[PDB]
Amino acid sequence: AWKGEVLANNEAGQVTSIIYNPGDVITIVAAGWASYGPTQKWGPQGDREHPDQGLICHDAFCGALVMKIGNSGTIPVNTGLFRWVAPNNVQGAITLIYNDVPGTYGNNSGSFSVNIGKDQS
Amino acid sequence: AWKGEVLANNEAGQVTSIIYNPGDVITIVAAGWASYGPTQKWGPQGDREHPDQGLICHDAFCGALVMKIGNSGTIPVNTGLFRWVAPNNVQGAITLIYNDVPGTYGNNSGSFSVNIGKDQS
Ligand SMILES: *C(=O)c1ccc(O[C@@H]2O[C@H](CO)[C@H](O)[C@H](O)[C@H]2O)cc1
Ligand SMILES: *C(=O)c1ccc(O[C@@H]2O[C@H](CO)[C@H](O)[C@H](O)[C@H]2O)cc1
Ligand SMILES: [Ca+2]
Ligand SMILES: [Ca+2]
Repeated sequence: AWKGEVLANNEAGQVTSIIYNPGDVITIVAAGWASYGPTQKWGPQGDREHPDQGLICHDAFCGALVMKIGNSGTIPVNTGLFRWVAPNNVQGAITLIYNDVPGTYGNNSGSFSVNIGKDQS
Repeated sequence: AWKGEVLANNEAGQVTSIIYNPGDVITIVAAGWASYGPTQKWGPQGDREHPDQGLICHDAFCGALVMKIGNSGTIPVNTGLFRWVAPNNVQGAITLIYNDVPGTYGNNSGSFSVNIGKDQS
C-alpha cells in the first residue's frame, strides 16, 4: 500500500509506489483541501462551479484529484475509488495529479493526503 | 460490504448493513454533493467556511459525513477511512449521518454515495 501527499502545484504529479497490473483491484481514499488559485479551497472533487478552461482531465472538475496509470490518459479519482478495476489494457505505475490547466499550476496551493491499497482479488 | 446513499435531510441517519465488531478493519469511501441549506453544494468534508452553530459533530465541518457505531458518539468520516480500526469498546451497527445542527435537517438536499467494506485482518 502507499500513503503520501499530492501537492496542488505539482504539475508533473506525484508518482506512487503502486504498479497497477491487469486484474488488480484497488482502493483509494483521498482527503484534504487545495486551490487552483482562488482564496477558497476545495476537496478532492474540485470546484463544481468552475468552467473547464482546458483541464488535464475533462471528466473531473477543476481542482479534483485524477491519476494516470502507465501510459493512460487521465482518470478521475476524486474522493477515491472502492475496489476498482481499470479498463482493459491499462497498466503501470500510478501517478496522482491535481486537475488544472497546463501551465497554470504555479499559483496552486494545498495538497491532498492519499492512501492507495491493493484489495483481494 | 455495503453501498448506499446517505440523504443530507435524514436527521436520524442511514443505518447500514455493517456491524462493526472488535478487531474489524474497515474502509469507507464517500462521494457526492449535498447542502445544509444554501443553493451551493459541498462534498463529504462539508463547508470549511461555515461556523459551527451546534453541529452533531464538533470535529467535522457542517455538511460533512460522520458516523455512529452502535451507541458511540459521532465520529468524522469525511471522504472516508482507509483500513481503519475503532477505539476500544466501540462496536455495533454503523449509521452514517450528514453533519448539521439538530432540528435543521429539513432544508437539506442531495446525498453522498458511500461504500463500506471490511478489510482482511
Ligand atoms: C473567473 O473569472 C475565474 C476565477 C478564478 C480563476 O482561476 C484560474 O483558473 C485557471 C483554471 O481554470 C487556472 O488554475 C489559473 O491558475 C487560476 O488563476 C479563473 C477565472
Ligand atoms: C450566514 O451567512 C449563514 C448562516 C446559516 C446558513 O444556513 C443554515 O445553517 C445551519 C447550520 O449552521 C442549518 O443547516 C440551517 O438549516 C441553514 O439554513 C447559511 C448562511
Ligand atoms: Ca492554477
Ligand atoms: Ca440545514
